[PDB]
Amino acid sequence: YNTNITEENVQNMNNAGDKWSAFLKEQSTLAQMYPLQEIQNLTVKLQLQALQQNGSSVLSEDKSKRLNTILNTMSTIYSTGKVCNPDNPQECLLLEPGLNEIMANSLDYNERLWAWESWRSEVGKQLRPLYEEYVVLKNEMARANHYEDYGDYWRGDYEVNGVDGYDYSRGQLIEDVEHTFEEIKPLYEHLHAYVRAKLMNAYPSYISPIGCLPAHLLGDMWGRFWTNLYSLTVPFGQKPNIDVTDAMVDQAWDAQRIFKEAEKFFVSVGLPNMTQGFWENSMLTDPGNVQKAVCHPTAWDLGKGDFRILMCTKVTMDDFLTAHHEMGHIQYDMAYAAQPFLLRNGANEGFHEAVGEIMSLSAATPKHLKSIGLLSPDFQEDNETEINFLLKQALTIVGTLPFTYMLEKWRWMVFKGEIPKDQWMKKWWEMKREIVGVVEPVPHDETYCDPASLFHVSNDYSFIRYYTRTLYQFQFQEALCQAAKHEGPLHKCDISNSTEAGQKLFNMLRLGKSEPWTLALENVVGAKNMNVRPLLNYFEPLFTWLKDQNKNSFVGWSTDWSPYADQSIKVRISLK
Amino acid sequence: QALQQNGSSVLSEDKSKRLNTILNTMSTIYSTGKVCNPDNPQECLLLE
Ligand SMILES: *[C@@H]1O[C@H](CO)[C@@H](O[C@@H]2O[C@H](CO)[C@@H](O)[C@H](O)[C@H]2NC(C)=O)[C@H](O)[C@H]1NC(C)=O
Ligand SMILES: *[C@@H]1O[C@H](CO)[C@@H](O[C@@H]2O[C@H](CO)[C@@H](O)[C@H](O)[C@H]2NC(C)=O)[C@H](O)[C@H]1NC(C)=O
Ligand SMILES: *[C@@H]1O[C@H](CO)[C@@H](O[C@@H]2O[C@H](CO)[C@@H](O)[C@H](O)[C@H]2NC(C)=O)[C@H](O)[C@H]1NC(C)=O
Ligand SMILES: *[C@@H]1O[C@H](CO)[C@@H](O[C@@H]2O[C@H](CO)[C@@H](O)[C@H](O)[C@H]2NC(C)=O)[C@H](O)[C@H]1NC(C)=O
Ligand SMILES: *[C@@H]1O[C@H](CO)[C@@H](O)[C@H](O)[C@H]1NC(C)=O
Repeated sequence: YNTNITEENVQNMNNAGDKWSAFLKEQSTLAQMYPLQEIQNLTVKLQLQALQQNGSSVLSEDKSKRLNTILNTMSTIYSTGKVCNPDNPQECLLLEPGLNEIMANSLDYNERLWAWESWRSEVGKQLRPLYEEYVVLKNEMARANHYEDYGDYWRGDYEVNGVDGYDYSRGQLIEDVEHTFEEIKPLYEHLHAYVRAKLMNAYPSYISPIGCLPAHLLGDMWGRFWTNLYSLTVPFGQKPNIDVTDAMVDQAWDAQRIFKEAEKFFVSVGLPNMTQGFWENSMLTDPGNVQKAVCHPTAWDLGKGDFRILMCTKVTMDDFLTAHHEMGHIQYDMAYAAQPFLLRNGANEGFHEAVGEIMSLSAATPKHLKSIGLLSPDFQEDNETEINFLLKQALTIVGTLPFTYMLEKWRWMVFKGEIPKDQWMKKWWEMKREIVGVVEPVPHDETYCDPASLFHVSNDYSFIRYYTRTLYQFQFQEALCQAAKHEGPLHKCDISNSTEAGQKLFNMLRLGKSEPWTLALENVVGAKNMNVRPLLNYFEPLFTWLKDQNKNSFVGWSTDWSPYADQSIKVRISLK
Repeated sequence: QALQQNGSSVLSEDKSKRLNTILNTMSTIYSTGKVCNPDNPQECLLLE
């Protein structure tokens, strides 16, 4: 279907998916009569547990169809929402095209404010009752499955039991998250202060030097990433960053050389060759013909000895990095190729994405570019280029940590009933002021529903995977080239001509889900929990640079200023 | 007589462009107006 869009392909989807789901349900019902606390062999007990879930079928039929209808309605309203200019209501814009481009390119305060306010006011108002009832349905469903709430069901992903002291209680996750965020707060404070100081020049008379930042100036709809502010926060614009886009042009690099170069890099690292069958039954480059196919990169796990990658080639570095990312996914896929079907997966949700990130990062270093030959040896990069690159990386990495933590904390606290239904939005914004340090431009009462505007929230998805993986990557960094005796800066780490790092990686790759992720961490990193020290060590030079640059500044913020307090009027009424 | 009509050009140039813009606006808004059901405000219907 991805290769060929036909109605026959769509009905083949429907039939195959229905058959697979029916087979899974019938197998679960047949195996449910096997008791659990009798098999001491863990590698089969894990399969029994992974096949034992009764899912939403415990819930009533009418309630089940109502829930499915509500989910479909939420997805449809998110996908087809539209707002537009009051001045000329005859032209209207969706969210994915234009509006995202507007918020990622526009420099007008009024335009950004209007778009940010209008999208929420015209989507969240519709979405509010649906979520208010969906949370109740999910809570009932979770309680029907011996869980405290749906948040407990989500947290059960990391839960490990009966492995003689390596167990991890579900409640322990919260403690780890808060302890990690405590050490992250000081660096985020400095970064936020520097960003506010830099934005003071772009939007004068709109930002208080000690207040929080207005929400509609973050470069994104919600602020999940701060990359779009790079042009407005460049430390040294006189010298450009590391760009080699003309290097492949000079050598006339077609859209085939990328994969061969990736294979050569893998061979130099120590990993074996690649399957010719994979080269044949794959989609290295988009045909470009009249047949539509999605250009979104994705690795496939067909099994049986064949894999493939779907991504539209192009002569640019990002394509090289994405190829490395997907190739890492594919390597991890063959890593558990000799495992049962129940074990043909990663240790948890944050394992597949952690491998591709480190793989791309190892090849993204300028040292690798110099070694390849594209970057001539005589050319050199000073400290300012490194600072610019580190700031660019930080604007993507650090920015999402407080946002992700705050979102997950809000969802967890709302799923356990600790927040009264009539006191959701207020509490939400309070966290935004005190965790993230962002203040809304206009007050929002309880009729709105702001987090429901995000795709992950309105589609029943867990957001914690973006947090822990972000840590694991950097932790993997300490396990990646420190064993490979790398002595230079951590941002210059590379593992070419290092077979020990490859062996250490393979030792955990060739495990699948057969062993707990804690066991893999102890096997490679040597710990039994996620650590934040590697991340702090990675950004030490930029941390020192910020500390030097923040002497004439006020690190931190006060959660009382607002862009509307200067023109507001207070009222006081005493009826009695 | 059929060729003698001085036409609407006798008006001032700014007034002429204002009239032309307004007529075009009327035509466009009539051609592209749309209303739809509050029950499902995601699908909306034209006139023709
Ligand atoms: C748990 O049971 C499985 C299922 O038999 C065992 O896995 C097999 O082990 C035998 C030898 O004991 C091998 O010949 C098979 O290749 C293994 N694969 C299968 C069939 O799953 C496993 O050994 C048992 N756990 C123990 C006893 O350590
Ligand atoms: C989910 O699976 C469990 C398996 O135990 C089912 O619970 C059993 O329900 C049957 C009757 O349906 C009883 O005879 C057993 O005593 C129950 N065992 C218990 C309490 O664990 C449960 O009904 C299943 N739900 C559905 C509809 O799939
Ligand atoms: C780091 O970047 C700065 C950019 O100027 C340079 O270091 C400073 O350079 C100016 C003029 O040369 C002088 O103040 C000093 O040589 C440096 N300032 C210090 C040490 O405080 C240099 O290009 C790079 N390397 C170092 C060690 O600063
Ligand atoms: C270690 O591995 C690298 C990875 O490429 C190899 O570098 C080769 O040899 C020289 C540089 O040393 C280059 O001109 C070749 O193009 C590289 N090709 C090969 C054979 O991979 C080499 O094996 C070692 N060199 C180092 C230390 O980088
Ligand atoms: C397989 O790898 C070996 C060792 O790097 C190499 O000599 C050989 O040319 C490779 N063959 C393929 C299929 O690339």
